[PDB]
Formats: sequence, C-alpha cells, structure tokens
Amino acid sequence: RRATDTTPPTITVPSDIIAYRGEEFEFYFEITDDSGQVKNIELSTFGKPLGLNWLEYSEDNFNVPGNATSDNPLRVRVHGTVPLNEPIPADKNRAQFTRTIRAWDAAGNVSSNITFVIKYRAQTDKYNPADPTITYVDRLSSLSPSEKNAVEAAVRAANPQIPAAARITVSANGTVTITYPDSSTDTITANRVVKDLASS
Amino acid sequence: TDTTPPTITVPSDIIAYRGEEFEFYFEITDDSGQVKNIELSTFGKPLGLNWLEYSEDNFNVPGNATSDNPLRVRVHGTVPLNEPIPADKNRAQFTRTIRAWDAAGNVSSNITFVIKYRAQTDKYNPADPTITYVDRLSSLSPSEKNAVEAAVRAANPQIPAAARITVSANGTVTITYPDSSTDTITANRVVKD
Ligand SMILES: CC(=O)N[C@H]1[C@H]([C@H](O)[C@H](O)CO)O[C@@](O[C@@H]2[C@@H](O)[C@H](O)O[C@H](CO)[C@@H]2O)(C(=O)O)C[C@@H]1O
Ligand SMILES: [Ca+2]
Ligand SMILES: [Ca+2]
Ligand SMILES: [Ca+2]
Ligand SMILES: [Ca+2]
Ligand SMILES: [Ca+2]
Ligand SMILES: [Ca+2]
Ligand SMILES: [Ca+2]
Repeated sequence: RRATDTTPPTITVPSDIIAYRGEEFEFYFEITDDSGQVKNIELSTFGKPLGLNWLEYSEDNFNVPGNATSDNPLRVRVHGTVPLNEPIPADKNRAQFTRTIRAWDAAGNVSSNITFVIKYRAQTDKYNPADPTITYVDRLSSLSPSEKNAVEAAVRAANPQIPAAARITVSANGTVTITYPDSSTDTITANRVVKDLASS
Repeated sequence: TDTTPPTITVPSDIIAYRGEEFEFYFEITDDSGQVKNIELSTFGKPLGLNWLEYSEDNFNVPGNATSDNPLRVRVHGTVPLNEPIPADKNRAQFTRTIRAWDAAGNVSSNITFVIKYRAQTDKYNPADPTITYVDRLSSLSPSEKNAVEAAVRAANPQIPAAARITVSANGTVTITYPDSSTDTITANRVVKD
C-alpha cells in the first residue's frame, strides 16, 4: 500500500463550449483524485492571468474529504456572460478564448494545465426568426404608422423565442430589421411581411 | 298667427382633428314651441361634406323647441385622415350655414357655423415618460430604445394605439400619429446617463 499520495487530480473538460454575447451561459468541469479529495482549482491563460473578469465559478464543496471520487466527481459550475460588445473579428474562427485549468489535491499535487475553449458568437447566430403572419397594407411602398405597429406585433408574435430586449424596426416598404441586444441583426424581406390589401 | 322664424344657436368653437370623430349640437327655438326641420348647406348650395351626419330625432313635434327645452340637434362626423391643411390656418376650416323652419313654414335666415380642422398633433401633447438610464447618451442600445418606447407608451394611454413611437440614437423620441403629423420629445426629457 502506497505510503503517500503522489498523483495529481484528473480533470474532464467540456468539449463544445459555445456562448452568445449578452446571454448567460454555464459549463461544468468534472474532477477526481485518487484520494477522493480536491482542494481547489486555477483557471489561467497557460499560467498567466485569466483576463476574463466576466467568468466565474463556485468554490462550494472545495477541499472537503470525499468531494472528488470516481463515483462522485467534483462538479465545478463555471458561468458568466460574454460582454454585449465583445469584438468578433472578420474570421469567426477567431471568436474564442483558449484557456487552461488545473487542480490541487490535499497532498500538494497539482495537475498539469489542460486546455478548454470558450467560443463566443453574435446573438443572431442563435436566433432564426419565423416569418410573421402577413400584414395587409394600403400602399406597399409607404406603410402607415398603424401598419408598422401591426407588422412589428406580427413579427414579435411569430417569434416568442427571440429576446424581449431585441428591437424590431419596420421600414417604409415593410422591410423588417430585428436588432438583437448585441446589435447583431436578422432581416425579413418585405415580400414575406406585407401584401397589398386591395389585390388580396 | 305665427309669423316669426325659429332662432338658432351654434357652437362657437367647433374644432375637429383629422381621422377622429367629433360631435357638436345645434340648439333651436321657436316662439310656437315647435320646430319642423332644419337644413345644412353651403350658403344655400349643397353641403358637400358627406362625412358629416346629424340626427333628426324629435323633429316636427309639438313642444320640441321651447325657450326652456330647445331642440338639440346632434351633429357628428370624421374629417378625412388625409384632408389637406393649408399653410394659413385661417383657411383650415369649412364655413357652412344652417336654417330651420316651424310648422307654419316660417324659415330662418342662413346662420353661419364653422368647422375648424387640424392635424392630430394639434390635439395630442405627450406626457413625460419615466426616465430611462442609458450607458451612452449618444448611442442607445436596442434594449434601451425598447425601454424608452415602453415608457413613452405607458405614460400616454390617451395617444392613439395606432400612433408609432420611434427612438433615435440619442434617445430623441418621434411620435407619428395616424394622419402622419408628429410630436417630438427631446432626449433630455427621456434619457439620462
Ligand atoms: C478575439 C481573439 O482575438 N481571440 C483569440 C485569442 C486571444 O488572442 C486571447 O486568448 C485573449 O487574450 O487567442 C487565441 O489564441 C491563443 C494564442 O494567442 C496563444 O499564443 O496560443 C494559444 C494556443 O492554444 C491560442 O491559440 C485563443 O485563445 O484560441 C486565438 C483567438 O482568435
Ligand atoms: Ca492525489
Ligand atoms: Ca439569425
Ligand atoms: Ca314661429
Ligand atoms: Ca325636448
Ligand atoms: Ca402635439
Ligand atoms: Ca393644441
Ligand atoms: Ca415598437
């Protein structure tokens, strides 16, 4: 029987972390140690500061005997919100943060940093608007105020899954813009939104 | 023998707003106590206001038009939403005449009445919304624009539901009424940092 614990904790990372700007997300690390106890973790940029102040996790159940067995792993909930204005470069391949995690057991053994990747995307990547019920108008090239109100309400009614803080605007010819809270957009062409009342 | 025509009181300030139903009353009296009928015209010529209507309830009945209880003729209508408004507001009106007669056939002279009409923004005056706090005064977010619109709407249930409230980058609010006239609420009454 081995006199001392010389083996560091083992960490399982989520494989496909995807976050949308302005929306709360969460993911879990799973950690075990041959001793059954994990003391704490470190999120870093390969040993350097994490540099992501919006990322957080609970230290609940840290450094408790039996908190990290094979049958009952330590489950660390990481969560936060990618800032609304977080820059997305021209190549969306680049809209991600590669970071590292490691963990200590209660015997001074620390694991070697392993990577996880937080991919972040514009809100319109998450949302796909359904077409509204058609609004019938007097002039296709010049909607009235009530007709624009109606169009907005129709687009809203057809899409309850879309954020309430998204703003729906309507042009003179019934073209619909949905601007999500992160200012990314979806467009609905007028021919899918309005029809001439007299012709119909 | 009745030889004297009825007398007619008209409202002094008939003011109608485009697309919105108005109502007013004529009050008519005759010495006999009875008024037979009235006629609305353009100084005797056709009235030419097909959107105007009046009630003929209680016409030509004894005692329908006494000094104490005059004949009260309800007039109502809706000036067309797209009725053109002259640059000179003194011409934004219809000048018409009413005459009335008793059962003896004594007819009054043509009495003038004027229906003034105005854009819907001449009626509506938006109330202050609760202030919306924003991150950047010169560049509102979609969420903040939504909040601004919501607040303006909540403060103004008297403004037509069909009116459209828009919000610019700096929180300036535009209210566009059904007849396409507008009101503006300056940013300073709407947003704060
Ligand atoms: C939005 C953006 O530019 N994202 C980058 C990201 C950032 O540069 C950084 O992580 C935030 O401080 O960095 C990515 O690249 C890393 C390299 O900078 C590092 O030298 O090597 C890493 C190797 O795993 C990694 O490639 C990232 O975090 O994936 C690239 C990403 O587009
Ligand atoms: Ca160990
Ligand atoms: Ca989309
Ligand atoms: Ca008389
Ligand atoms: Ca009476
Ligand atoms: Ca006004
Ligand atoms: Ca006024
Ligand atoms: Ca709206």
